[PDB]
Amino acid sequence: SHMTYPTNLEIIGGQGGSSFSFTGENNGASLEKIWVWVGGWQIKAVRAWLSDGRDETFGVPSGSHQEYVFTPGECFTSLSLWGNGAGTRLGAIKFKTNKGGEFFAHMTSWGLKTEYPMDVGSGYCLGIVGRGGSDIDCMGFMFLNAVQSTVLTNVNYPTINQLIPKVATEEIKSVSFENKTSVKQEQKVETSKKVIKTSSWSMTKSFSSTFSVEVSAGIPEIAEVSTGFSISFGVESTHSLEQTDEKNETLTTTVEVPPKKKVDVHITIGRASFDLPYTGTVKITCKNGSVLQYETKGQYKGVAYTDIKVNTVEKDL
Amino acid sequence: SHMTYPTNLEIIGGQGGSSFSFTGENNGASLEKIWVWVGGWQIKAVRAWLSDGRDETFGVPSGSHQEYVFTPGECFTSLSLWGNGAGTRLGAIKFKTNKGGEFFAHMTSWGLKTEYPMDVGSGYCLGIVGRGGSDIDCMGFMFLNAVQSTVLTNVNYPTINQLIPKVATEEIKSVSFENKTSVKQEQKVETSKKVIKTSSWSMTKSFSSTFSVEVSAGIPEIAEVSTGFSISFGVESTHSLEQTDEKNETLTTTVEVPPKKKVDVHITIGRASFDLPYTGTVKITCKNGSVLQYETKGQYKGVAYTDIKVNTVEKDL
Ligand SMILES: OC[C@H]1O[C@H](O[C@H]2[C@@H](O)[C@H](O)[C@@H](CO)O[C@@H]2O)[C@@H](O)[C@@H](O)[C@@H]1O
Ligand SMILES: OC[C@H]1O[C@H](O[C@H]2[C@@H](O)[C@H](O)[C@@H](CO)O[C@@H]2O)[C@@H](O)[C@@H](O)[C@@H]1O
Ligand SMILES: [Cl-]
Ligand SMILES: [Cl-]
Repeated sequence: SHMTYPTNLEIIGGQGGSSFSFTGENNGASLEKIWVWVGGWQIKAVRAWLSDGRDETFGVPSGSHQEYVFTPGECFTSLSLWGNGAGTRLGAIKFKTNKGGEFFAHMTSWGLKTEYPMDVGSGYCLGIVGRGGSDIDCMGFMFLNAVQSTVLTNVNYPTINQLIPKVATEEIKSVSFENKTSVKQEQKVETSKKVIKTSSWSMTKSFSSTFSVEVSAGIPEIAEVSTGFSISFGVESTHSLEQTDEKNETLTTTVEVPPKKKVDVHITIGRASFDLPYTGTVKITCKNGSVLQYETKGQYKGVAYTDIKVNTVEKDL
Repeated sequence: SHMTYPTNLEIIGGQGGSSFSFTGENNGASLEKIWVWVGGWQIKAVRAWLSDGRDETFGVPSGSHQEYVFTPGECFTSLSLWGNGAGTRLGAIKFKTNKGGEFFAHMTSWGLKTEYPMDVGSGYCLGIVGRGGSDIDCMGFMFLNAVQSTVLTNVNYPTINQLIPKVATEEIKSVSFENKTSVKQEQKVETSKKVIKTSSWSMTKSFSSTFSVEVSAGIPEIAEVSTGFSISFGVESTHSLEQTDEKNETLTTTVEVPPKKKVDVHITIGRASFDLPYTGTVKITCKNGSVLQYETKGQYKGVAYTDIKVNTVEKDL
């Protein structure tokens, strides 16, 4: 049998110190900044920040540090690690990024020996894992493996049943008919109106800049019933994380004009702006068949419309 | 027995003066600005500007004018005209728009008699038609009737075969493998890369703000061939006027690593941004079955990508 994993991690160095694990495996967070302190025959310490705000130091800093700051969407293209030649510490880190950056931090006295080039997977670095004490005994960088799909699913809007939506009226057209005869009359009125419907689900920028996130979700919809407006949780379908859809809404109406009456026809549409929290599950499927999933929450913003409405008012003359 | 038309025009007033027709039915231009001069027993004159820059005056101005300036997307919601009550001149114009505006210009001495409320169709005003001399003898506002669909089709890119595409390399990943044994080795490498493809076809903003324009067109594509970068006119399909499609592009590669050899693998993708002219036909189908079409020209802008490329280099160590 053959085992695959959604992350790629190759740890280099010795067996001393105490284990550490500092990664976004739980929530999709990525490595956002790293400080590296070197010594004569080791990497001395590493401080790392993840995109979710976590910040931890391993080993004991001495001297000044080298820094690398990753921008959202910046991924590794390559990584090599060296031990210290004696098999007892990490000795050097070298990487390059898809934004043209390079970084090289190495011990200062002892010469570098065997280079270990790594497969960065997708290039999205989830953090670092190794062992430290006084120094960095060993370390590796964890990557998400190449991705087949990244999907936001199991979406809920937990406040949707409490929400009272503000629905603004857009006038489309009004016209007046006059029936001076003693028999009812029929008038056809055709209406068209462009509507622009939008949906967006917020996501940490690092993740959404690196991966094309598809959304499997119902969205909020708006309708006008007898008792007023009603919000509903629509049927689940596929969306992009930010989605806009234009269409020409149309309607054909037959207006009845009673004898000796004026009828005014008022044709309108209601526009609603949703701004409410959502929860869901991010499901990553790797090319190698493995999966990584985690729960998330953010803000849904949406613009939705009612059906075109026709109201008629009758008057004399 | 029954004729329908893509335009709706009801002329009110008398039979004197000379005929005029000032409308965008040739090119989809709309009424952008109107000045109206009134007199005691008539509308005296009207000056009109269409969205394509045309500007004409009908009748002979006297005194100050009233103005209405339409913004892109602003459509009529209602319109009423009055004669001067004697059947010899236009007497008043009243309209309301979908941005909440209202305008009422009327003769100043004689009182208004019969109101003629009009059906504004889609609300998109193409211009004015009537008869003028000293005064406005008669006039009507021409509207596009309610729309079923509006499509940009028959799209060509007249320069596409002359264009030399500027393709930027984006690095995805590099890794090295070593084979110290005297027997063949294989290494599987999987790659994923987010690509964001875009297409946009420029259009006069008054039209595209009012109508949901679908595009039935092929789009420029880019490929890597033996000599260099081959552009091509892709297969026809449906798009929106500004479109974005993101995807995780992926590839699995089996790398052969010979005995006593080092193989470096360099994985890239090419991104090109097209900027070139297009021609096509705007076809409007009204709800009543009629059609208005006209030829148009604009600028297409597109971002497109090559396939993921794998470059393999053999070293000896
Ligand atoms: O990270 C290196 C090393 O750090 C700690 O050991 C330190 C010290 O306490 C020891 O006396 C000496 C000798 O071995 O070395 C270090 O300075 C420990 O955490 C150790 O496990 C670790 O390898
Ligand atoms: O637009 C009104 C009227 O204008 C012109 O006629 C003017 C003038 O030339 C005539 O002498 C007098 C009297 O008949 O009326 C106007 O002042 C013409 O273009 C006419 O056809 C038009 O109705
Ligand atoms: Cl070593
Ligand atoms: Cl009249």
